[PDB]
Amino acid sequence: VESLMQALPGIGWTAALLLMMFYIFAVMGTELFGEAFPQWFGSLGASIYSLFQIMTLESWSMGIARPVMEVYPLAWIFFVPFILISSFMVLNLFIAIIVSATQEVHESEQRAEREANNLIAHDERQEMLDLMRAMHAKIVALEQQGA
Amino acid sequence: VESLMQALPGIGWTAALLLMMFYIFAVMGTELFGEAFPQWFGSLGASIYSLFQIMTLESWSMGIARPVMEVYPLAWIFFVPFILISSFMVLNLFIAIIVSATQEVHESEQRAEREANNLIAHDERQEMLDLMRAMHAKIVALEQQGA
Amino acid sequence: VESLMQALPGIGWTAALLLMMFYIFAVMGTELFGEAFPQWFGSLGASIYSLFQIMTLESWSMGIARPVMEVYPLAWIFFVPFILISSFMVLNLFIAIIVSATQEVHESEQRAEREANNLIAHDERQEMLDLMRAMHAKIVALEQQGA
Amino acid sequence: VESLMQALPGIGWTAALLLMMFYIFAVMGTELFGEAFPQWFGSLGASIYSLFQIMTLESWSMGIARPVMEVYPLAWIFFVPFILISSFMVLNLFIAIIVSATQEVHESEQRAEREANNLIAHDERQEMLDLMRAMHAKIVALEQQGA
Repeated sequence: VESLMQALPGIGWTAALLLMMFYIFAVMGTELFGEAFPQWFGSLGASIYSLFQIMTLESWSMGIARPVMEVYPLAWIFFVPFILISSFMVLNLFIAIIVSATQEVHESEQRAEREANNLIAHDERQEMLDLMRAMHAKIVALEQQGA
Repeated sequence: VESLMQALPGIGWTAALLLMMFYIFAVMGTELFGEAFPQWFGSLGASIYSLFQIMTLESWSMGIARPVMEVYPLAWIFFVPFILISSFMVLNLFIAIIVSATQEVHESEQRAEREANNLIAHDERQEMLDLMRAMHAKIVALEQQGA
Repeated sequence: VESLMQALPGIGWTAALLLMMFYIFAVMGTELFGEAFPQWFGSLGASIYSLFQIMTLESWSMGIARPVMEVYPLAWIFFVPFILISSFMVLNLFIAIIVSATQEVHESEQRAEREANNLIAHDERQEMLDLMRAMHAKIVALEQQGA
Repeated sequence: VESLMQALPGIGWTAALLLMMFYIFAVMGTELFGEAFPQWFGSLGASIYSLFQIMTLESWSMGIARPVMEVYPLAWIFFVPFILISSFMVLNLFIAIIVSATQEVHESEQRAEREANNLIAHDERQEMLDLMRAMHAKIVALEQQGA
C-alpha cells in the first residue's frame, strides 16, 4: 500500500536510533565490564554481541546479565535502561505499522461518511423539487380554471 | 488509549536522543575534565554518572558543576548546553503526552460539531417537506372545489 | 513550493542519522577489520571511505566487502545490516519528497470537492427559491381573483 | 501560543542531531587533522571549537578551513558535508517555527470558511421557511373564501 510508504521514514528513525542504542551501550559495557568479563565485554564487537544475545532472549539459560550483576551489584543501572529502551524501540517499529494501517481505514470511513451525508442532502432536496413541480402544476391548473 | 499509542514512536525518538546527549557529553567531559577531576570525569562511567547527578538536582549541595567552573572558567560552554538540551528533551517527553491528549479531545469536538450541523440541516429540510405536504394537500383540496 | 518546506526537518533527521550510521559502522569496522585490513579499515578515515565505496557501488569490481568475508566468515553480520540500513535511509530521503508532493495534490483535490458540493448545494437551494417566488406570485394572483 | 508547543519535540530532534553532527565531525577532524594541526584539531575539545568558529563565520579572516585544504587537498570531503549538514539543521530550526505559525493561521481560516458556508446554508433555508409560511397563509385565506 502507498500509506505504509507514508510511515517508512519514521520507521528508519526508530531503526536508526535502535542500532545507535546498541553502540552506545556496547562502548559503555566494554569500559564498565570488559576487564572482569573479557569474553562478554572485552571488546566492542564482544559487547555488541553480548547485548544482542540478551535482547534475543538467549540469556535465560546462559544469562550473561546475571553473573555480571553478581560481581557488580549496581550493574542494573546499565542493563535495565538497555532492555527497556531497546524493547521500546522494537515496540515502536510494530506500532508505526499498526498506526499506518488503522489510519488508512479511518480516513476511508470518513470519505464514506461525507458522501453518505452528501447523498442524503442531494436526495432530500431533489425530492423537494419533485414536490415543487407537481404543486406548481396544480396551481397553474387552478389558475386556468379562473381565466 | 489508542491515541497515546500514536505518539509513542516520537517519544522514543526523544528518549533515544536523550541518552545520546549523555554519551556525547560524557565522552567530552572525560577529555576536558578527567585529568583534573578523576573522581567526577576520570572515566566514561564516572562522567555519565556525574552528568546524571547534575540533571537530577543532586549537586544542589555538593555542586559538581561549580568547582569545575572554578578551575576551568570556560566550563560553562560545556555545562550550559548540557543542562539546556537535556532539560529540553525531558520537556518534550511530557509535551508529546500532553499534545496526544489534547489532540484526541480536539478531534472528538470536531465530529461533534459536524453531526451537530448535519442534524440541523436534516431537521430544517425535513420541516420544509412537512410544510410542503400540508400545502400540496390544500392545493388539491381547492382544486377539487373547482372540478 | 512551501509544502516541500514542510518536509525538510524530517529530511534532515534522515540525513543526520545516515551520517550517524557511517560513523558507528566506521568505528566498528576499524575494530573488527583494521588489523587484518589496514588499507581498508586501519583507521576511522579509512573505514569511513571504504564504507562509502561500498554504498556507491564502487566494489562491484574490486569488492572490498567480499575478501573481508573470505578471511572473516561472520563478516556479513557487519556488512548486511550496514547496506540495509544505509539504503533504507537513502530510500526515505526520496519517499519524504514524494509524500510531500502527493500530499499537496491530495489536499488540493479535497478543497476542489468541498466547493464542488457547496456549489451544488447553493444552486439547488437557489433554484428552489426561484420556484418558490414564481409560485407565491401565482397564489397572490388567484387571491386577487377572489377579493 | 499552544501551537508552537506542538512543534517543540521536532525542534529538539533537529537540535539534538545538530550537536551530534559536531561530535562526529569533531572526532573525525581530530584523527584526520590533529597531527598536522594540533592547535585546531589536536584534541576533541580543540576540534569541536574549530568547527564552531567555522559555522559562526569567524573563519573568513582567520579561515581555518583553507590552510587545512592547502596541506590536505581532499579536505573538502570533510568540510563541505559539515558546512552543508549543519547549516541545513539550523535552517530546519527556523522552518519548524515558520511552519508552526502558518499552520495555525491556515487552520483558523478553514474554520472561518466552514461557519461562513454553514451560515449561508442556515440563512438560505430560513428564508425559504419564511417564504413558505407567508405562502401557506395565502392558501388558507383563499381556502376560507371557498368554504
